Amino acid sequence: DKTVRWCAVSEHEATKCQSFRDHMKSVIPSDGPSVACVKKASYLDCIRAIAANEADAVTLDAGLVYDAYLAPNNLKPVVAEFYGSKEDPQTFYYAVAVVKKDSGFQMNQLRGKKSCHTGLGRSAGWNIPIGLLYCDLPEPRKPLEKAVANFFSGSCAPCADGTDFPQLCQLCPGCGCSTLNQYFGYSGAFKCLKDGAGDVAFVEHSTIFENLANKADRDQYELLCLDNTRKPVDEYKDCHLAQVPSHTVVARSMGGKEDLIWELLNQAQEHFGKDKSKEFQLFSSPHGKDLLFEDSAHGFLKVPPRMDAKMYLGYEYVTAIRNLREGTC
Ligand SMILES: [Fe+3]
Repeated sequence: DKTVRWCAVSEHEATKCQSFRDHMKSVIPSDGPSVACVKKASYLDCIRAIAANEADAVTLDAGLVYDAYLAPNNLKPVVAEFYGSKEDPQTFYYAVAVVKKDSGFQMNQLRGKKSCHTGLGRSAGWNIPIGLLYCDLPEPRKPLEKAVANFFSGSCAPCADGTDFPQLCQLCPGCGCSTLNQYFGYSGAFKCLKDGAGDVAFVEHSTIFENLANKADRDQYELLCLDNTRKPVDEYKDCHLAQVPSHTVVARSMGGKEDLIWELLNQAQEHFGKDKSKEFQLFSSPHGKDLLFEDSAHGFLKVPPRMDAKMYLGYEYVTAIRNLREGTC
């Protein structure tokens, strides 16, 4: 049974998935790799179904990949997204902070501002920015959600617990953890800024371009530099908050079909990659943005043999992620 069951987070992803399934079935030979679609309400449900052996694969932001290795799930990153170009594969991205032109604040002064995050635990939208302000938060810095809550004057942090920390969903009631929530994810976080619901969107250098196709309309937005200055949105190389490692497909440590997933995905990038088949597209969709994989991807690279989650993220990010709950100041 050479069939990879991919975990679709919710109605939109599911539809991309069912047509991912369908087009692969027709272009790929009878005995090649198959794909099946399992729908779940959230990545976190996808982590658990995979460990429970009801699915095989799901693409996660790096921040989440760490959550996924943590017991009792024990998932490994297995195939990485890459950006830039096929000719020049980029296995990382810039985390930035996007803002409107002429509007006061800088990095060192984000108290009482309204904020749009991609999601709780995700790299650019959460782990990086929150980690930068960890110690300036008001004590007690535990639990984190509470402390980020009081620190802004309203937020959207997808996947957070709306009933426990109600101010982290003030900008997106329910803190929906799927594209259903329009303020969820990178393009979701950015839409949240555009509509003036929030003062800053913590996203990735590609987001603004993925979401606004006019250099005219973009001159209206700026980035927050670390040295408490602002810069035009195409100058991210010089005004980013941190570099983080690319989203990876994660899979079971034991019996995980890691080899089968690579054969699926690497055949997928052949037929339905960037400007390949008019028909189906792996890194875009009519149904939405960043479904099953980031639109900003160009392809996949195999994660080097037996590199577990800790090894993938880097030593000082893993230390960062942890001390983003515990280490004093
Ligand atoms: Fe990310």
